[PDB]
Parts: sequence; C-alpha cells; structure tokens
Amino acid sequence: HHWGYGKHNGPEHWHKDFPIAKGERQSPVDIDTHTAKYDPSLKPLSVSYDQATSLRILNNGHSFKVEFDDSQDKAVLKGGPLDGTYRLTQFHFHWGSLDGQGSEHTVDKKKYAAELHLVHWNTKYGDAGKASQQPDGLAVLGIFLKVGSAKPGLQKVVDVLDSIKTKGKSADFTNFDPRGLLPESLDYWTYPGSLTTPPLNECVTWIVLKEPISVSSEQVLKFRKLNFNGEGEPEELMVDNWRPAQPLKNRQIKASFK
Ligand SMILES: NS(=O)(=O)c1ccc(C(=O)CSc2ncccn2)cc1Cl
Ligand SMILES: [Zn+2]
Repeated sequence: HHWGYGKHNGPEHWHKDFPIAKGERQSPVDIDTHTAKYDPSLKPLSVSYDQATSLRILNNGHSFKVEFDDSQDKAVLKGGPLDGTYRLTQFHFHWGSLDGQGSEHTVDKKKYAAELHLVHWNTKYGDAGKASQQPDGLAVLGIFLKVGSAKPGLQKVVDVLDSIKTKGKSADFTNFDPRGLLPESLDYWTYPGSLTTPPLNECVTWIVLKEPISVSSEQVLKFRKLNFNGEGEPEELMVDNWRPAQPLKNRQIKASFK
C-alpha cells in the first residue's frame, strides 16, 4: 500500500509514513502576491544550461522525469537567493485532469494547468542523496504552465510519452535542451520549503517564476494519456498528481521584483 494521489493513499495520508508532512517548512504553498516582500538584495537568478546532457526519461508511477548527467558541472543554477552552485539532476511535471487545476504552488489561490520542477542539488554536498539531508541541499526552479499556444521546446518530450505509458517504463532521451522550457522573465518568488512528494524532506530552496509558459491543449492531452498503473493492472490515467498548498507557518515569501 504505497503512496500516490488517490483517495486512500493521497496527500492527506502521507503523514503516516512521512510525519514530516506536518512539518514547519512544507511545500507547496499559496503565494499571496500582495504579502510577498520585494527584496532588493536578491540577485538575478543565473541559469546556465548550455552544456546540459539529458540521459533518459522514466514513468515512475507518480510523474514522468527526465534525468541528466550530473557527474560534472554542466547545467547549473546559482545566484538568486542561493549561496554556491546547484547541479540540475532531473525535471518532471505535475498536472491536472482539467486545465483549472494541476499546479502545486498557487498564486493568490489561482491554480495553473501544470507545474514544471527543475531539481538541482548543492554541489557542496557532493551528491543529490547527501544534499537531500541538508536544509540548503536542493533548489527547485518551478515554472507554471497555462494552456494556450504550444511550447515548441516541449514537443520532443510529449512525442516520446507514448513509449513510457505505464509505471516502470523508461527510454533513452538524449540531447534535450531544457532552455526551451523557460519563459522570457526570470523574475521569481522564493521561500524555504520541502519536496512536494514523499519523503517530503525539508531540504529545498524554492524559486518559483512569476511568468508562466504556455503549452497547447494537444501537449497537455499527451500528459493525461500516461498511466499511474503498471502494464496489466487496471488502467488509471496519470492526472491530478499534485499536492495541495500547505500551511505557510513561520515563513516569508520574498519577491525578486517590484
Ligand atoms: N516535486 S519536487 O519537490 O520537485 C521533488 C520530487 C521528488 C524528488 C525526489 O528526489 C524523490 S526520491 C528521494 N528524495 C529525497 C531523498 C531520497 N529520495 C525531489 C524533488 Cl525536489
Ligand atoms: Zn515536483
């Protein structure tokens, strides 16, 4: 009876296996735009993805993820609220059954159709597992998706999803450039938080971009054809794989803009 997004194993159940679910710095959160404080000391975010090396794409029964070669300084995040250099290790998405839900973070209670998470680890900790045990171990760049015009840079991802329909399928996935998933502006909100999936470790500096990307209905339709289940099990479409907003508690959200 493992964790998921259903009625009997979804977010309201996760605290039983992972008591940190009720912790002091859980994610996602609602970003109340009027309450976030503009911090003039925040630096521009530096996103250096020119030498990224994608390796593989995998349906793990919770999402799909593109994994990168993170064994050298390739695709790195720095600046912004961060101290030091963070290596990109994977990206994945969360999305809805309908376009009015799917994001994890919300902005003045607005839900987007999906959210992209680009997961990076602090190189001072040597590997992603070690980094996950530190309060400043990971940095996730979060990008909202709205439905409208297509994102051309996402098409290579959506076109291979039919090859990883069910849980446990993977494929080779080289030469994918994550720069094609970014909006024009790198203005952001930031706060200290957690993984949004089990094990829910409190190790993430969240950097959530203010500007969404647009993707087409046909692109998000292909996300919704994935399956949570393994092949041969009853078919349950992979939709609504998002954790709702959690209590902000004793945290401030800072804005890089305004
Ligand atoms: N949604 S999210 O918060 O961006 C997110 C989701 C899953 C993972 C994983 O690495 C899960 S496996 C794992 N995590 C920490 C320690 C041992 N294993 C990492 C992140 Cl940052
Ligand atoms: Zn995520």
